[PDB]
Amino acid sequence: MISLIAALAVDRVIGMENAMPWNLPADLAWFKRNTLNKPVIMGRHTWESIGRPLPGRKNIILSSQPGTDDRVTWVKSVDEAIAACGDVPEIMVIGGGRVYEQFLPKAQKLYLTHIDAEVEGDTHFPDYEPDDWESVFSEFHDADAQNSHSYCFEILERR
Ligand SMILES: NC(=O)c1ccc[n+]([C@@H]2O[C@H](COP(=O)([O-])OP(=O)(O)OC[C@H]3O[C@@H](n4cnc5c(N)ncnc54)[C@H](OP(=O)(O)O)[C@@H]3O)[C@@H](O)[C@H]2O)c1
Ligand SMILES: Nc1nc(=O)c2nc(CNc3ccc(C(=O)N[C@@H](CCC(=O)O)C(=O)O)cc3)cnc2[nH]1
Ligand SMILES: [Mn+2]
Ligand SMILES: [Mn+2]
Ligand SMILES: [Mn+2]
Ligand SMILES: [Mn+2]
Repeated sequence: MISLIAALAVDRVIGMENAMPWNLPADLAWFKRNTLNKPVIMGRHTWESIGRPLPGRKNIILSSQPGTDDRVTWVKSVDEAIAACGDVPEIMVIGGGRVYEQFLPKAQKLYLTHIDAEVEGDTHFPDYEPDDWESVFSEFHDADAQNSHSYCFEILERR
């Protein structure tokens, strides 16, 4: 099973200048809990944005060009990325925009954080047909001293 996990600001913005400008520790904790001990697939730009391997996960990087770091697994196509995960129950695709576009048709589950923040950005999460997805979990949180915006955790499953 393939799942996508992302955090979206207003208008589905996910990034600006290869960075995420907000800081929501609660959302990073949610990301870690839902990805630990699973393989994660990312594109090369997101790998450079993160800057280091994510511990406790098999890190698979999509790039057309040879890898430059043997701490992670480099693959050259979607089918190769899936094969490199092996026979696991759940594969997590962690972006960015181009990678999300390619895996969305193959995904059965979306883990979305909706952040109440207006961000000028240059990368967006793909348009997804709402009729195709059922919301199976949602949890709203007001802003607090650690998290400066309100946010909504949602899990959607393909109908
Ligand atoms: N808010 C969130 O949840 C979230 C999550 C992830 C990322 N982001 C943000 O998203 C932005 C990065 O997104 P992006 O769309 O620019 O880049 P991306 O999807 O991370 O990376 C695209 C790169 O991945 C490689 N790639 C993708 N598909 C491939 C394929 N089928 N075969 C081979 N290589 C492939 C190519 O690398 P080569 O040019 O090396 O071939 C391509 O240029 C940043 O702002 C980051 O902070 C946000
Ligand atoms: N829900 C969600 N929120 C995000 O911010 C997010 N970000 C990305 C891409 N960017 C990043 C950047 C840093 C780390 C990272 O360092 N994660 C640590 C958290 C510990 C910490 O730095 O506080 C990890 O171990 O997972 C992960 C993804 C992909 N999916 C996401 N999904
Ligand atoms: Mn092929
Ligand atoms: Mn198999
Ligand atoms: Mn949203
Ligand atoms: Mn806000």
